[PDB]
Amino acid sequence: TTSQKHRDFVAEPMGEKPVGSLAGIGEVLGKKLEERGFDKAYVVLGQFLVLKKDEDLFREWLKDTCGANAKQSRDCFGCLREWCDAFL
DNA sequence: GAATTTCGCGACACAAGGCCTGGATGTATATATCTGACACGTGCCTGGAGACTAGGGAGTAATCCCCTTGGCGGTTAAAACGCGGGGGACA
Repeated sequence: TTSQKHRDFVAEPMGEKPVGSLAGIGEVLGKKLEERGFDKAYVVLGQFLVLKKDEDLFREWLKDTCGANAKQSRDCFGCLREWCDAFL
């Protein structure tokens, strides 16, 4: 149900992880996000938080920023929500 | 010492290179002619454009592992260098 990258991100605090470490964000989407500005994982975390942890809003924002499809956005949102529940 | 004579000198001659000049030739140019091949105009009709749908190809992440890179220590096989010379390039 969960990719290994998902668990690896969830287990420990993000600290200074690159945006490419998020579940559902690979090389291409990572590079697009870095161009768009969100060049650190905690930056995407903050963008998640500002949207009040909402699901649909965050998924639409991710699709509109880097162009990810349903699955990649869903994985990123799920990993971020679990990380918030585990450390926030 | 005088006269006759052989070697050299100057005038005549000849020969060769370089330059001055003109003609024959071909080349580029102005004028004039004209034709047939390029340019434009029209009918139509066949091919390109537009709207819509289904589905498969491709994009993108996740993951494994292999194989490419880098490093080390010896061990020589091969490269560098100099030197004499003779055969090959060049005129």
